[PDB]
Amino acid sequence: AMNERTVAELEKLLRYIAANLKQRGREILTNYPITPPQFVALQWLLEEGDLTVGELSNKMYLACSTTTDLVDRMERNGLVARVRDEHVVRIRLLEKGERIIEEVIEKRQRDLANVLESFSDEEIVVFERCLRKLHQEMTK
Amino acid sequence: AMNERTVAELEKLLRYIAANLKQRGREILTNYPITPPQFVALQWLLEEGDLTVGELSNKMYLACSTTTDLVDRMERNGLVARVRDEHVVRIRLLEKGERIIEEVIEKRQRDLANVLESFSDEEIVVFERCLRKLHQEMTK
Ligand code: NA
Ligand code: NA
Repeated sequence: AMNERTVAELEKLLRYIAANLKQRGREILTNYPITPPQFVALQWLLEEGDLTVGELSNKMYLACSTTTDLVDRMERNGLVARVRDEHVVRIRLLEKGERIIEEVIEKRQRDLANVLESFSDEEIVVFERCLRKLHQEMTK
Repeated sequence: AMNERTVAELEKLLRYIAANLKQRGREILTNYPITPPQFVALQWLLEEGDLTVGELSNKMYLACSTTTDLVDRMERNGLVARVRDEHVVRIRLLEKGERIIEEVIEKRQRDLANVLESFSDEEIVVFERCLRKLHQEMTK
């Protein structure tokens, strides 16, 4: 009962929006000593706390081998440490890693504030409402 | 004059929406003999027509060397051909390439129609309006 002309428009929009956001993200990260998958990894640790490599890889949709090499690079560069339970080894965001990602996120926020400056108060509030519903339906 | 709590929410939403869309895209492409950057390349050719490697690489935000290796793989697998002017060499979508991407896009559309089935007629129309404004402000 869904309208295919509209769904086709929406699919294209979402795709070109995500492609543009990806590139803005890239451009922003040129001024930071991390790579895009390190950004993703670090942001997961910031948002979730200590994660095992298994937990991290499930969040990033990577194989364990891939996630371990990534964690290894970040640990080598002092962005994260490996920490075993006192009671299992988890990855913990170090201060150096946290400082960088907080800075990247703030720059991402400023960048978006510039894109959004032509939305009115009402369009921003509706827009957020739409995204919140989209995100919720997409994550089950 | 922008509200930082809201902009922070919106930045996070857009990021987690794009991360979820990327993975849906990945899952869909597991049933197709192309890779994610071949999807992007092919979709640009479908949407724009014949492109030089320079034009294609500017669209994908890649270096020329990277784009040439990609075009080389796709040409080898019969997805695209190189075609010089009669009057400069352009990449042209072959029928084999077009058939595949049209199929991936249709599956992307069906997937989205499922995510959107709980939006009402009115929320879909507003939602599209928001995305259209977002996309337009993001592309200047
Ligand atoms: Na960088
Ligand atoms: Na594939």
